[PDB]
Amino acid sequence: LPDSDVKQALQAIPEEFRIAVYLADVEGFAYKEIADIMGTPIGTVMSRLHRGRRQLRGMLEDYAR
Repeated sequence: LPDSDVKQALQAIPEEFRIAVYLADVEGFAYKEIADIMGTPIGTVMSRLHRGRRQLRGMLEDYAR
């Protein structure tokens, strides 16, 4: 999306969602591999990705002057 102003949006999000989002959307990991990394049910990984992307969307919307 924007610049690596991303590390900075992401850091504004709770740790749990932030890691799911970084791993999925910055690093390109598969939800099943992220479930291994995080040691959580894949369905938990998905729920954090949704909450996490929800917030994120909320920021780049604000970044519409």
